[PDB]
Amino acid sequence: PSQVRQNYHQDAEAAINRQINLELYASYVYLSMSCYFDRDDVALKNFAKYFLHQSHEEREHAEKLMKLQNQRGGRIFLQDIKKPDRDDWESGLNAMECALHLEKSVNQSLLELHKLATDKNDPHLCDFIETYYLSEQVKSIKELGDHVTNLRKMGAPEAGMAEYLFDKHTLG
Amino acid sequence: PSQVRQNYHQDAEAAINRQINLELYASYVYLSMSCYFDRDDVALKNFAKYFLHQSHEEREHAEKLMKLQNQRGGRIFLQDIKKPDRDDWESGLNAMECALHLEKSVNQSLLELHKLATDKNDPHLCDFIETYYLSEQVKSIKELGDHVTNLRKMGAPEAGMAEYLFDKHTLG
Amino acid sequence: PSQVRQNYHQDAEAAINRQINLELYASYVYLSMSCYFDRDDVALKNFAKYFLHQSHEEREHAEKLMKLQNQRGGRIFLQDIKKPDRDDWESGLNAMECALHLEKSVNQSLLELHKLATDKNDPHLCDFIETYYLSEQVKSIKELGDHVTNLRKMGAPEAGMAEYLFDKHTLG
Amino acid sequence: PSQVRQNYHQDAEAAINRQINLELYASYVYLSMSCYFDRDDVALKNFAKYFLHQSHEEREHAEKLMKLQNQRGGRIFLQDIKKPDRDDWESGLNAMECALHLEKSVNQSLLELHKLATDKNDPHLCDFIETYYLSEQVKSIKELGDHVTNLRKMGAPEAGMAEYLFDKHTLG
Amino acid sequence: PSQVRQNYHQDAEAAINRQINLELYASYVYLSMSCYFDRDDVALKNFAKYFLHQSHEEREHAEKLMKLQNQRGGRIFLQDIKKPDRDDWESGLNAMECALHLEKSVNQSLLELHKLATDKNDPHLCDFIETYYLSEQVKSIKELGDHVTNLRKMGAPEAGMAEYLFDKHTLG
Amino acid sequence: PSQVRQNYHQDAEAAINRQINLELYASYVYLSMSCYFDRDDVALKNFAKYFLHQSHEEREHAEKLMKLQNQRGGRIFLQDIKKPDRDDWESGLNAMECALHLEKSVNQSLLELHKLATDKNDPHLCDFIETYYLSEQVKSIKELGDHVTNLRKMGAPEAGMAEYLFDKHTLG
Ligand SMILES: [Fe+3]
Ligand SMILES: [Fe+3]
Ligand SMILES: [Zn+2]
Ligand SMILES: [Zn+2]
Ligand SMILES: [Zn+2]
Ligand SMILES: [Zn+2]
Ligand SMILES: [Zn+2]
Ligand SMILES: [Zn+2]
Repeated sequence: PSQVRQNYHQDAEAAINRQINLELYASYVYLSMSCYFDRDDVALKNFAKYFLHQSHEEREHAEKLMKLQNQRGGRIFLQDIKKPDRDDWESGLNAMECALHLEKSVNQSLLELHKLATDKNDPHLCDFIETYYLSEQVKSIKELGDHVTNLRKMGAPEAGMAEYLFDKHTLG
Repeated sequence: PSQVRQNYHQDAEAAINRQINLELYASYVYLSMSCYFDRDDVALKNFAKYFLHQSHEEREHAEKLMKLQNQRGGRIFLQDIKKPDRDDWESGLNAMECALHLEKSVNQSLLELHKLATDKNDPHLCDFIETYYLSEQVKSIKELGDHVTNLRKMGAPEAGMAEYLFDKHTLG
Repeated sequence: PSQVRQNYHQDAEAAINRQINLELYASYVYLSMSCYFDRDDVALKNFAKYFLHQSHEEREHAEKLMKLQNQRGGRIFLQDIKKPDRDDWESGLNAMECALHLEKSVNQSLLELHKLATDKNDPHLCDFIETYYLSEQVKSIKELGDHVTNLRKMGAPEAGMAEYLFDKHTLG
Repeated sequence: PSQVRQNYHQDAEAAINRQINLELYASYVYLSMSCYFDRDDVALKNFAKYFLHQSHEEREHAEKLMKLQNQRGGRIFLQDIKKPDRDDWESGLNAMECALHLEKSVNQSLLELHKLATDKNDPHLCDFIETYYLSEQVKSIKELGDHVTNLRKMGAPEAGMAEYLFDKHTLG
Repeated sequence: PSQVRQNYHQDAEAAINRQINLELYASYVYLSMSCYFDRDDVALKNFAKYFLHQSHEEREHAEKLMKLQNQRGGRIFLQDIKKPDRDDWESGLNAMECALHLEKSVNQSLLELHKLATDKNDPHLCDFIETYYLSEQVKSIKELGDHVTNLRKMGAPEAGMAEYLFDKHTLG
Repeated sequence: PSQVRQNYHQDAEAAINRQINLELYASYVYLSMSCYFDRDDVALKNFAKYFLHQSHEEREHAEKLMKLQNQRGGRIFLQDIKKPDRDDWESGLNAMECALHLEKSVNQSLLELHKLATDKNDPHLCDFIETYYLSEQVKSIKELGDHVTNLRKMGAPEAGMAEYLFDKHTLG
């Protein structure tokens, strides 16, 4: 056992490693979205900027989970980062909806991780999750829902000016 | 065909996708090294800082390659980022030697990519590789070789103060 | 022979003169586009500003080729700058598509010139082209492709607000 | 008819297009002279700087005429820019004398253009010419005559230090 | 083999060592020229300043080639720096012409070195040469050709005021 | 005889030429040492920095001796700069000991030169040597002796951390 390990369950360590992988996967998916929006035939530069920022934030979340794992005496075990479900995100609205789905799944993972930490009476893990991940996930989900709502209202994807003006105004 | 595609061969596109994957893998391996050095039983904070910086630089290299793919009209196809070869890097000297090996493999990949771009008479791809990746890889390999040499001379791994003082002086 | 002439083939000199003429022609075409967009019945001031900037950049590129010709001991031979293929560019989308075509032709000429310089084993000419012209041409082609894509999606030319809003947001 | 056009005769529009071409040609001739003086076997850097400045001024004059054409509702019709009368300008004195001849021909063109605008009772065109082109051409012709006089007195072209010292002193 | 050595041929290493010696020799020749022009019986202070600057630049070029040799894992082997072909450079024009010849020989050496690096498919060596040495050599050769041309026209060496005024104006 | 020559014996001129050559040789040897310490398998960056500084100081000494030669009306005669005694300096301690030996030999040459200048009753040459070279040589020899003493005490070369820590602390 690590000399710093205290009130850290093996299940908590495994769940934290799984969350690390899921946050790295979310970063990779956001990177894919950014790449798609940097294409010449998509050409939505603020969409690409937004999703690159999301990718970097998800990488920061994974690194924070790594720091937590190390601070608690748990051992980080990295896995293959699976490729995103697709490379063609097909629209700004569709990419925003997929980002909403991704952040909802990340939130669900964080929620079951918090449930696990509460089962093991690991108050530091619970506080870490609810302080650094749950509030940020709620904010991200709300922002993505706002983006999806505004894009749907403007008429995206059918309204070709909707995605462009959302790119200029909301994402610029 | 992309409207911007011109003098960009399918083989070059595939090679750049493979290079993007390899740069992402190198970033992941550097992240693993940083995680290992952030452990309480390793506790080399400047080693972890160094390898986190390397991970971020490799991620930036992958992002630049994807920007290149989009600029040339090629389509980025992301793959699974494979798990690093191991999670326990066993020493500062061993981690630096593995980083040397990784950067030499990345350099070899970039070199065969440049060879391919020269075969296809793609001067822009060749210049991009040369100005952004080959010089950087040579600098990284030379720096890692210096690190390995200094750690070996100091007595690492067996000299327990060698890695600590390398951490404080070279990496501080 | 010029006292500075060294490893500079006559064919390289002729190709550089032809590139000078082509870049002067591109400057002239961009000037025509700017003039068209300054018309009262077109009245797209950021389109005119964009194409005037492009004409000035192409003139700078021609002057850089002139400086290269003189630096290598080659003699600059200027030719008639042919008038642009049209004076009425009939839309912002059409002008951007024609600018894309023009920059792709300029890139093709630069690629042929680089191929020639590689055949004559003129490394300085190759480095000059790939350092000052190939990357800039790739960037210009990618930017023009983005412009064309955004204008097409917005609904240009038929969507009369598409060109106006692109003028205001992308080009402003 | 253009919605802004009024008191703008077709002959005035044609004369303005001809002046556009003539000023573009003057810019091209100044470019040729600058190129000649940037040669290694001429090596007169302030002569080249002076004639590049003249080329840019003539380009600005052509663009101002373009702006005038558009402001008046006339349509700019661009023509082939004929190559300069020669590529070897044979001396600093000879290039200065040819620049004098060129600016005097440009002024003569502007004078017959002003005569035409006066015959057609186009006071705005007359004012435009006289405030932006006639005084500028008189100043340019006087400066070129001063340059020619000083170079002739110094002993150019035969006095090889005359052009060098004029380059350093008058043009530096 | 060096731990950093990768895609670095023995012939490339030998050619780099020869170029190091050639750049040190060029620095030594420029030092000789500076010494000659600092003499009381020639006493051209800006000529001496110019050639001392050239000597220091050639020394910096040799040091950069040394850094390249070490970065690539090649071993620097220094040779005797041969004395300059003569100690009396006989005039400002003669020294400028000899400097032109020296820089053209250095350029030819760099060109055959680039040919060698291209034969061995060493893209990093080719890029290093073309970005740090070929453009600088072309600029130096053009500048020296300009100097020789201006000195020849001014009347050097026979015109004793020519070298003095070139010293004051071009070199001051 | 130079118009400036006065109380400057031919033997003093020859001795100063020999001293210029010896200072250039010392600069070359220091450059070799710096190159050795910039190698990946040596990787002592402050040792390389120190010896590069020493080579630049020795080059300044040679340049100042040549300025002295020219001020006195003597003619500088440059010779081949002999290759350094070896390319592999095999340790920081060994390189510092060889630098001590080199500076002691340079000091002995300067002392012989001062003895010669005293024999010829050349007070300006004696003052020049003792003002710019003897004090500097004594300081350099004392500093090199301190470096050698500290390296021997620390346990260099066998103590592999001795050279590293001397690099970081004394030379950093
Ligand atoms: Fe709007
Ligand atoms: Fe003067
Ligand atoms: Zn997250
Ligand atoms: Zn990389
Ligand atoms: Zn261009
Ligand atoms: Zn004009
Ligand atoms: Zn050089
Ligand atoms: Zn010295």
